[PDB]
Amino acid sequence: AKKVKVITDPEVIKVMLEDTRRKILKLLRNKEMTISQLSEILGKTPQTIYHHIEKLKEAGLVEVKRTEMKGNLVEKYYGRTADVFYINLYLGDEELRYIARSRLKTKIDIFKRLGYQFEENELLNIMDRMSQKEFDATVRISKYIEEKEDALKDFSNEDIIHAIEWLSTAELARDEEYLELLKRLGSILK
Amino acid sequence: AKKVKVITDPEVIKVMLEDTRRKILKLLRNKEMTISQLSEILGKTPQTIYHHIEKLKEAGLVEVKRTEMKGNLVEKYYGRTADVFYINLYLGDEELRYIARSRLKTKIDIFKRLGYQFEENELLNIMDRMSQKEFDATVRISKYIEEKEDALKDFSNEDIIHAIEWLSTAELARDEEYLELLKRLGSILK
Repeated sequence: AKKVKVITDPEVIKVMLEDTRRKILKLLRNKEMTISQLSEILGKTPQTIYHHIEKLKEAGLVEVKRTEMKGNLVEKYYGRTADVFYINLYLGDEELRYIARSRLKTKIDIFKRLGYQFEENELLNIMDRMSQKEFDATVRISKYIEEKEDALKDFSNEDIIHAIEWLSTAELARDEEYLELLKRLGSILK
Repeated sequence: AKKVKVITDPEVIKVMLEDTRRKILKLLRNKEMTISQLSEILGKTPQTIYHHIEKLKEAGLVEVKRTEMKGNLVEKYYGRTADVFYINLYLGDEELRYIARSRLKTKIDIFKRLGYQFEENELLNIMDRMSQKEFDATVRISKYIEEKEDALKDFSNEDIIHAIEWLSTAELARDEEYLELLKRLGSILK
């Protein structure tokens, strides 16, 4: 509904991954803002934010909540289509899988940079499987949350988010493959 | 240093837990802002933000980065003392333990509200132990990160944050008590 929204459309997911777009979405949680306000906060130019917002709008991630004649300029106030978004990078989309792997590899550079030694090929595989299991479990429970929103109107989105993590964690805990993957990680990363 | 800062002082931790203070800190990551700017974004009154900032300033969490004569009002620009803060609710401080338990109980109400049935006393204990282990592992690795900041200047704080999670997870994975706690959760929450 409006509190939580699960996204499985590879095209919108791809659009919301962009760095600035992310920051915009994070920002819009505070309240609906205009292209100017976002600009001032993000240290980004108005024209650039305009394009990002346009993209997010076209992706159904944001919408115009109201317009206002701010002096000599009529501006639109944008607000998120949902309080919290949940995505699954493991929806079978080839490009999404490689983005996930691109992200997991960045952290591996960090490990080696920090002095951790290991066989990067094995680690990436173990991280990718664990991450796939985690995304699938989180989508699974966030969907059930999404349909039970009326029963949670009395809770902050932060508490709801953290609750999903626990419920999701309890899920992974019933997955022996996951447990095995978790133990290998403990052996590989030291 | 400036990228990461681990906080073990119960008094500052207590100060940064306040809801609005949290939002302020989250906001200040984008850039240094004045009491007015925060106010407009947070939908909170200027005097109230003033008190929050004062508290955060007194807690060493924020500092004045520069002042500016904005028309008829001289304002201060506040910025975080560190890009990312890490806390440990399990530093032996009695009141902190109960705050942690207050938070874990909120999520249990959410579970029951969502239809999950279980013995709340056991769950709270299992969540608290798992959470204690997790906080201790994260503080442990974030400290090592804190001293190796020079080697990470080329990475975003987001990647660094996610890296700590993985390194921290690999840690918990070597803890058999944790593994057992993790499996009980899988049995308790369904």
